[PDB]
Amino acid sequence: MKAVLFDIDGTILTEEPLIMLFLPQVYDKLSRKLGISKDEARERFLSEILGRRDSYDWHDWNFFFKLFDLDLKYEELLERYPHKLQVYPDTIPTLEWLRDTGYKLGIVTSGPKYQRLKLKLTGLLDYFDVVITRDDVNAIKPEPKIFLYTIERLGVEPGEAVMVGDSLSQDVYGAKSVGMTAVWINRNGDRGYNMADYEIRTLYELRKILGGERV
Ligand SMILES: [Mg+2]
Repeated sequence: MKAVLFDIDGTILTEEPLIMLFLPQVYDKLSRKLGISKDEARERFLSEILGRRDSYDWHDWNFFFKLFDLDLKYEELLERYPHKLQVYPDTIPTLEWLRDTGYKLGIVTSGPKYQRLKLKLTGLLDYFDVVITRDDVNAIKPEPKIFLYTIERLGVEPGEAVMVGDSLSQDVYGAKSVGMTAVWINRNGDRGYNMADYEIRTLYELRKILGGERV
């Protein structure tokens, strides 16, 4: 192997604490705006998200803010509350080890350009040789172009790359479809459907999968 590619959300960090902080503010603003209760605003907001799953737009918080004409920008929430982005303890030792060993490191994410800001705010950005978001290729995983553009920029072949992520449909199916090795990270005891090449609970497990040999 010559390169390891990473998903962001649920893989190297989680934005769930930020979500828990801003969702009540969304429900408040939605309630004010539409003349409905906060509980009904919650229903409408979450319903719209559910209705958009498996689509391009599902991946962008700003899409949902804009859809309801709310006075919120996800970039501003990120800048204001960066401590609500939680980096998993297994992330930095693994990136350090991979970088030192000579592996090229990439990001492949279906989220929009603010995904790069998330990496900067969590001190993760500089580990990666290339970072590709939905907004860079106008596509989402598992579309082949988002994977292929990333490895093109890294200068490696698909068979020389490993993809690591927490989505069976985006990450595992997407990576395998273009000839990469696919690792599924399963932090919460979910069902794997017998798909990925490897299934791990933390990124520390990549050491025993890849071996210690320098690239
Ligand atoms: Mg993910």
